[PDB]
Amino acid sequence: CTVGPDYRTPDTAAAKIDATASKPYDRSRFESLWWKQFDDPTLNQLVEQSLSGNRDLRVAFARLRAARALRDDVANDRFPVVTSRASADIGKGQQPGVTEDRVNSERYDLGLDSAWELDLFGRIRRQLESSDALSEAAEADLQQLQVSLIAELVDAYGQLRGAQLREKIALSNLENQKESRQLTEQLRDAGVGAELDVLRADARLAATAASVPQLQAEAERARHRIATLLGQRPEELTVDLSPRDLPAITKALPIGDPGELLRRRPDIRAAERRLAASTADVGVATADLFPRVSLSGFLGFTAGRGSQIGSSAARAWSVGPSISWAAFDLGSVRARLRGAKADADAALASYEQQVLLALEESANAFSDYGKRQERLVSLVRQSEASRAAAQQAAIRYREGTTDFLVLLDAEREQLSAEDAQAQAEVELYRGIVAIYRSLGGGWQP
Amino acid sequence: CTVGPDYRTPDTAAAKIDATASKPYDRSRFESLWWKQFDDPTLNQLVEQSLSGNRDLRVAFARLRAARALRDDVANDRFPVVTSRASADIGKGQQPGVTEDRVNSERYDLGLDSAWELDLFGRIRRQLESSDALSEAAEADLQQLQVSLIAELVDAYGQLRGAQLREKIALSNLENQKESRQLTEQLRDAGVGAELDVLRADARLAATAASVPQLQAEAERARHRIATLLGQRPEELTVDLSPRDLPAITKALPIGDPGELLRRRPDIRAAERRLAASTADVGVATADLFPRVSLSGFLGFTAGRGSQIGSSAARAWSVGPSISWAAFDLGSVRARLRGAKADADAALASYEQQVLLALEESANAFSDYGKRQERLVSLVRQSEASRAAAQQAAIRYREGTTDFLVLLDAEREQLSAEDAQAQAEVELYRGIVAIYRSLGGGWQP
Amino acid sequence: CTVGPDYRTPDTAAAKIDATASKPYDRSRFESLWWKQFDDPTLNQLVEQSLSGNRDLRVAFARLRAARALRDDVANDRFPVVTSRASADIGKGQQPGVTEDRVNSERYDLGLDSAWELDLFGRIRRQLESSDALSEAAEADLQQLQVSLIAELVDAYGQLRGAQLREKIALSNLENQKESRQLTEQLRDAGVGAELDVLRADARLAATAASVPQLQAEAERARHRIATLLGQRPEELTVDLSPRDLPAITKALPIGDPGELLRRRPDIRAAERRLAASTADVGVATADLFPRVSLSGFLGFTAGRGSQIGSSAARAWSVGPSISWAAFDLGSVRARLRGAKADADAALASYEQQVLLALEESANAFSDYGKRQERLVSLVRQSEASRAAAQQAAIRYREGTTDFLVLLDAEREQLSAEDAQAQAEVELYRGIVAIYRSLGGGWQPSAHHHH
Ligand SMILES: CCCCCCCCO[C@@H]1O[C@H](CO)[C@@H](O)[C@H](O)[C@H]1O
Ligand SMILES: CCCCCCCCO[C@@H]1O[C@H](CO)[C@@H](O)[C@H](O)[C@H]1O
Ligand SMILES: CCCCCCCCO[C@@H]1O[C@H](CO)[C@@H](O)[C@H](O)[C@H]1O
Ligand SMILES: [Cl-]
Ligand code: NA
Repeated sequence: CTVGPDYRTPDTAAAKIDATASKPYDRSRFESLWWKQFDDPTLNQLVEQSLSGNRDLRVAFARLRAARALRDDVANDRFPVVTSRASADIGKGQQPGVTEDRVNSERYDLGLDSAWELDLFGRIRRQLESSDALSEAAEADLQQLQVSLIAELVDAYGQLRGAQLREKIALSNLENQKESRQLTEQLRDAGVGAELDVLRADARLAATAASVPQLQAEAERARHRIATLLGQRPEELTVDLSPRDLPAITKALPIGDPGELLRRRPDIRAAERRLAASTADVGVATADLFPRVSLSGFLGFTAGRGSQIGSSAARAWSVGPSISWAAFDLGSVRARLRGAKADADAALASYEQQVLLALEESANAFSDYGKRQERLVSLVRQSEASRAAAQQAAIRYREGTTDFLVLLDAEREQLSAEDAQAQAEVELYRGIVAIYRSLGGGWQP
Repeated sequence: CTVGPDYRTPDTAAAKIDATASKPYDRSRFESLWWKQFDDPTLNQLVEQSLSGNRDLRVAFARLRAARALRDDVANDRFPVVTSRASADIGKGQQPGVTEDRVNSERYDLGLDSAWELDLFGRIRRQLESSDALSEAAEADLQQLQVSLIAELVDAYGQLRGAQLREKIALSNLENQKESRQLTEQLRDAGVGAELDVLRADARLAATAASVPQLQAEAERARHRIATLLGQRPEELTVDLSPRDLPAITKALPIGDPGELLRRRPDIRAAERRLAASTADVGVATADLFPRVSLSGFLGFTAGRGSQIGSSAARAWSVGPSISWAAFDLGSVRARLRGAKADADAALASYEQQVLLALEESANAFSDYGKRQERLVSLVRQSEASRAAAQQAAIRYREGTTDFLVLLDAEREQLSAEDAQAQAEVELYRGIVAIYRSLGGGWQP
Repeated sequence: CTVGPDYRTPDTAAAKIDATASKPYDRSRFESLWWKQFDDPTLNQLVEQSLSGNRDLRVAFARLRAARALRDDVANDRFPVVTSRASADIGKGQQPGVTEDRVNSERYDLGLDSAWELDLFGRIRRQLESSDALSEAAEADLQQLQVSLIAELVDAYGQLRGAQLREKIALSNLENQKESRQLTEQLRDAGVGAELDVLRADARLAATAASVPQLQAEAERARHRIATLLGQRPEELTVDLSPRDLPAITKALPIGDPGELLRRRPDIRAAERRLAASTADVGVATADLFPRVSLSGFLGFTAGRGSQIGSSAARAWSVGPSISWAAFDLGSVRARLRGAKADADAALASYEQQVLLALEESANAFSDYGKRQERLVSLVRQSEASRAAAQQAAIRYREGTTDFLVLLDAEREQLSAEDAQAQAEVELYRGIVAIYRSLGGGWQPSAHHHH
């Protein structure tokens, strides 16, 4: 008898994402070490350091150890608990029933105490089933944290490279705008120009120069996130983060069969294990509806005179079988069973919410990424056309055939176009991170 | 007797919102089913389905069931607790007081055990007062969750419509700009234009084209959000969410008396019930300064020989009145009572914080909504003037009385004004959501 | 004897912020009342009201009271627990090993019951040590809340002044825009202008006018945050928030020595205290490897007849010494010890995480502050050049020597540059707030002899 419900994993349908039978994706294989596809040795080294150094990941390993330990304690309860004891009871007073004289009472005991719950309705088995499930939930929390940390770290490296790239674009445009300002001064100083042109050229220059330390500020915050993610102090970063291009993936993304994502994601597995544990805890409570059968025991020495402890004349053994049942207090037991039942329903609903959220995340990740590819195509044209316009406009302002606002406006748009394209490239990179995060890549899978 | 403080609900003054005596608002009625004023049957359907499907709401129902179960367990402690038992003590050794010969010894017992706490100072009455209040707190948490879920979902629908409206504005402006690009080519080719016009028109068209998939991406995210809020997978959502106009409310908003808002909001009642519970708990702890009167009992059979259990010559009864009092351990009792007073002071301050947060949310929503109405008036005027500007610039550019930049800039401003007016209409719809969430609209009794 | 590990504070190296040996910072002093340097008596009153009224600070202080009361209860376990009792056992049945007759049975007891765990391996001393350290983690949680709340309140005052500043600038740019609209109309009606000029000037006015109620909305939301942070209802604010300038500190920033920052941060002390409690808890579990020794007792009266209770004839006493040891259940004691040790690893690891997060907030605050100063320099220039361009473009438009677009564009850049400058001024103010928050400003570390 192991009473209560026997847990079965819910019959959860595979994820279905149609968007993935398309050019951008390769369903034939899944890459577990998904970040290496960027081909960036600096990134690969950040990730390896993270996995040895991160303090959140280290808390999660410790919690996994703690959970195993809880389990190990509970598993002993299937066996008699045999402890040691030496005690005495000594006093003087009446002894009602026997005498109204005040007489000396002495008693000495030395030996083994035994306590055993016979697990006839599986109360104890259910407890262990529960702790086993909680131990596996802790393993899966640890794996999720790994998935989460790697995505966060790869993502922050993206933001660093982005700030760097945008800084480079700001300073490149700042030189075009300085050339323009210098031309407005030259034409003004040769008597064929205007202060108005110079003032507008100064203002635009100053706007562009203002963007530079803001972008450097962002890059620094990203260096500092990266250091914390690595388990390192900000000034102690080992890995060199001097600018390099934003990484890129050429090939179609190896995403495997999107219908395996719910099986691969550890957060799903962790919530499924919590549901398993909770379901076993209904069994624990269900056992209290039935009688409890216990078996106490003593083996050693009992004596009225302390001097005899240890001798054959004081040998003693005792056995204490006991059956308890709640009887008229079954109402209380039923209340606790309803408690355990409500908690298992909370756990199932919570499991289902995790599934739903996981499907929401992957549906977003794939929807975003398709759309971000399309957007980038339009941004690349915008940048090419902008540049060509700003070049033509600079020529014509020099030659006297267009007003300064034509060159100013064309310069503003070139900056705006180039910067927007960079941001869109960063988004694509981060969209890749989001896809692999939502698929549960990076724990070993 | 019932020791400790008698709980009284704090005398919290009514919310006062002076800005509600304006024209935007109707204080003569409150609509509970506040979203139905949008007259959007698709919205109505979404809300009804989320009330049966949402999984966070299912979790809260189950938490309520858990709390009622704790309360039911406590309620039985008012009465003698009567369990059943069959035990035996079997052994061989000395029997101190009686003999030093190692003898066989047997005791059998079978019957009913009684444990009764007389509760003369109302310790148990107070325990039940606390558990009852907490069941009510769990019921209020459930209702605050409905309020928050319905606001979240109405708001997401708004965002979905917003992105659909903005995609529509972007595509409409994309056509105007495509007509402009074709005009620059045509005039260039006919010999009265310039490559510099065409390049610039190419860049702006691409910029507008680029916005379209970003808007579409956002529409897809809001759709996936709605699906999870309904308790559905993204691909199972059957509700037809193809574009419709952003809903609007043309009559003054029925907001009722804003002095009722603190009584309506379930968050406030949940924090009030937690306060009532912690106050009962002070009662529990205060009761331990006084003696505890109890009464134990046995009714059944007691025998020296297993043979006799069940027979008349083994009938036994037993009664154990007991009075205990902490005496020199009152330091420990006083320490717990201080603990309980501190907890009740936390719960009081936390209730006041919730009140002040509710008034803040409420003050923001009204202040926001008034300003978003005024702001929209100016944006409507901006959009009108801009369309007329763009219209005229296009006539003037075709005719040869203005330069391409004038037309380019007027089209930029048209898009920018139109898009901004759209975002402001979306803000207004969300302003209405914020108002009703802040008044505690939309929960079931 | 006290068993298990003896806690030593980690040897945590000092923070090193190279960037702070610079002209913007004065490392010779630290002001713990860091907001007073803005020399803004309105702000100073907000802060004092907040400290009297804020409800979250009351919650945290009440949690600290409860933690100390818990610690006081655990402290009593080092001594005999002596309770009092009056009782009886009355019945009818057999009495095994005595008679098989159903006899009447009566018994009365009255006196003191005593229970004592003799704390020979320090189980109870370690419990008290854990519970004291958790007390301390609660004083420090409260102190970290106060640092956070002060920073949040000062930051919100800044946003409020920001929003008032930007509304002033929008309104001022609106007046220039209206003068320009008037001119497009005159030039039109005098046969030397264009309807297209009037139309674009109207679109621009409406755009600028649109921004005003949004800035007012922002300012209202800041007033309302301020009120909740003071423990006040939104319409009952006691401090007048009518527009004033965003405060400034011209003096170089008194930041002390950056290698003192980890000692000044209460969030660090809290996490360190939880690590100390958790290490004590290893001790608690270690003590269960060893025997437990107890002494029970009774002193009072025992009798078979009720009337005799209280008299000499019925005096009574007993003593009940005891020693147990887990023996064959040692594997359980060991599982719990492995568990306690795992929890201590977890705590050391959170303590270190908190240190790293504290160094990241500090690095970011100093980094941002420096960059924000540089940026403001360029934005001040933008504003100066834009204002002058717009003045000139107006002269030129009036002359018949530009399309209106030259003026319209110069007026947008003037508003856009001034507004950006005001935003950057707000961001510098908020950067100051982020520096002080990261350094653990806003509480008194020297109080209570530190510990
Ligand atoms: C009237 C005299 C009776 C004589 C009885 C002798 C009791 C011996 O006494 C016992 O001796 C043992 C070693 O032999 C010890 O281990 C015991 O602890 C001790 O109490
Ligand atoms: C077991 C014998 C019964 C002893 C009962 C003594 C009754 C105690 O009496 C109570 O003691 C408290 C002292 O802290 C006070 O707060 C109460 O006001 C007082 O009435
Ligand atoms: C660990 C021993 C606990 C001592 C109780 C101290 C009670 C008050 O604690 C004080 O609260 C203030 C805010 O209310 C903080 O500014 C102080 O730094 C803090 O010590
Ligand atoms: Cl982190
Ligand atoms: Na009960």
